[PDB]
This record gives sequence, structure tokens and C-alpha cells, in this order.
Amino acid sequence: MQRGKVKWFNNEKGYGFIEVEGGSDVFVHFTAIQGEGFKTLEEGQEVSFEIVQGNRGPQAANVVKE
Amino acid sequence: MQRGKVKWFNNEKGYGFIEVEGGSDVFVHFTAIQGEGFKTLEEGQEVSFEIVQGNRGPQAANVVKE
Ligand code: NA
Repeated sequence: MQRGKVKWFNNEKGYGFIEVEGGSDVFVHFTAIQGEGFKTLEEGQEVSFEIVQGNRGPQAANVVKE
Repeated sequence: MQRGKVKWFNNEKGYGFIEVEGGSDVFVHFTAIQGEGFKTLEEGQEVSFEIVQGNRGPQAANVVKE
């Protein structure tokens, strides 16, 4: 698990990228976002998350908004 | 039917969140807003609305400023 801050999120498309210290930006899809409510993120939002590797490459999992 | 006050609304992006007494904040997209005028909301505006569940989580529908 790592903390990061959303760099960009296209709310209409439902995906974006998370900046992290000491790694490349991480793709995040809305289906990774946990908890109550409509699955969305704003740029600048701080989250905790894990990275998983699929056929498309690394992406965020278990994204929890701070 | 619910009543709330807009907590924040990004006019450029066309979405925000409504605060409701005794529940979690509810996402609102501009396409939910009813009426003739440009589809926008100011923070503090009183609104009536319904909550619609869906794949990406709950959001407001039939939002009326009144
Ligand atoms: Na980085």
C-alpha cells in the first residue's frame, strides 16, 4: 500500500492517473475506488492504494480517499 | 425525494456534490439539473432531488433549485 495524489481524472470517462513519490504515475479506473458514493476523483485528491499488474500493465487497486 | 444544499459545484466541469441532513453527500452532474436556465448550481443553493443507484454508485436525478 502507498499514498499518492491524483494527477488527472476524466470524470466522464471514469479514469485517470495517480502521482506517487518514487515511482511512475499509476492508472486508476473508477472500479478501483472503494467506499460509499459515486466513484470519482478530483485532481489533488490524496488516496491510499495498491498496484496490481494485468495484461494492460499496472493499475491501482483498493483506492481509498483520504 | 430528498432536500439538500449544494456543498460544492465546479461550474467549469459541470458537477459537484449536494449535502443532505442525515446522509452522505450526493454527486450531481449538470445533466440532472431541471429547468430552462444554464445547468449550474452555487454552493449553498437549496435543491430537491432523487437518488438513483447505478454501476458507478449513487447520484442525483431530477435536481430542482427551489
Ligand atoms: Na512520482
